[PDB]
Amino acid sequence: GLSAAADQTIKIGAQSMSESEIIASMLGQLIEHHTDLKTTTIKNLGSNAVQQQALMNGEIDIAATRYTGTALTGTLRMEPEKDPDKALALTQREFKKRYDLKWYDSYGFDNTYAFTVSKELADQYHLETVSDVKKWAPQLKLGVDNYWMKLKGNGYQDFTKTYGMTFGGTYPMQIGLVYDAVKSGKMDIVLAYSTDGRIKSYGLKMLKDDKQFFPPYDCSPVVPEKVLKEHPELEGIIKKMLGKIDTATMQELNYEVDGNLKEPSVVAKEYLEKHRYFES
Repeated sequence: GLSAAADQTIKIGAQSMSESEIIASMLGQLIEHHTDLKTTTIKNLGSNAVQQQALMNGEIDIAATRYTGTALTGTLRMEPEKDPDKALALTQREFKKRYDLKWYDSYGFDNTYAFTVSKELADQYHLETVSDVKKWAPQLKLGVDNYWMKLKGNGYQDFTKTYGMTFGGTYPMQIGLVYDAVKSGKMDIVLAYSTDGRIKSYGLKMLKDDKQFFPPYDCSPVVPEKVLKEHPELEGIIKKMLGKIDTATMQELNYEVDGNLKEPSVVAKEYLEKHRYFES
């Protein structure tokens, strides 16, 4: 019954990324700071598509981190809108229309796929943009996550159509591994994620996507409207995180996990303490 609503646990899902574990912990700890609700973390969801199915089948009550261009090309099966604002606004309307899901405004950061080389290779061959690598592509080994080569929309297939290049070799691996793979010289180029802490720490060079092949990847929490109606306090709490975490911040938090080997929960707790749980 409704009067027992506050006794239900709020299950917050995390994709298999350090970023998504940090944000899901941060949002869980903010909810518990403000309310009597219990929360749990539902970790290792493999991909955007898994998070979507978990929202629709009750596995998770909140997706902590979803990304506009991933949702636009992959869930919605729409062509990639290139403007951040327009892509957010389309994703929010289509998520509400199709699924009764509320896609919030962004936390403040975008986490894009980004073709990434060592500083040494970039310096040697004057590489600044992805188009710069077209003449070298047959001599390059690309390290990539275990999903993007297979994607029908805006994945490797469409990339080779847009840029007109095919890499000598492609090597799918857990995303976390690509940073040391390119830094150690095992891969020549990697499809990194821009918010990873190791891009700055390892001094890697992200190549400009000169053709704007990629859509924006602004990061937001997503919640079923039914969950918000039943727990009317959740909207005001989620709002406290929106627009508060910029790219530089998110990179520092990811570095604390992947570089400083802290637990995502501890990294999230230290950050909430530092910033007084977003109200001073």
